Amino acid sequence: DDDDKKTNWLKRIYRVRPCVKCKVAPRDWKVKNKHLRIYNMCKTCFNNSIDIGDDTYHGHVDWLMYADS
Ligand SMILES: Nc1ncnc2c1ncn2[C@@H]1O[C@H](COP(=O)(O)OP(=O)(O)OP(=O)(O)O)[C@@H](O)[C@H]1O
Ligand SMILES: [Zn+2]
Repeated sequence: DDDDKKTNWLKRIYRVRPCVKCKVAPRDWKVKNKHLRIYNMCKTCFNNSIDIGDDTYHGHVDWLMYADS
């Protein structure tokens, strides 16, 4: 089932690339219509980035959660 290919890829993508800042914790994310938004940092590092005043690692990558556009 092609939807399963997409799901399995998104599981892998989420697992293998942790937070860009601490490089250990998984990333924060949200689901937004038919898309998965994976933010660049875990919540801990994101909250801290606000406290320290660094926007460098702010950002996200959106992913279609299904196989067919
Ligand atoms: N965990 C995270 N890692 C990296 N960037 C993040 C994370 N959470 C939020 N951001 C991004 O940091 C920026 C500042 O976030 P904030 O929530 O203060 O503003 P916002 O405009 O309400 O965010 P958004 O545009 O997502 O609604 C936004 O571009 C937001 O997408
Ligand atoms: Zn982190």
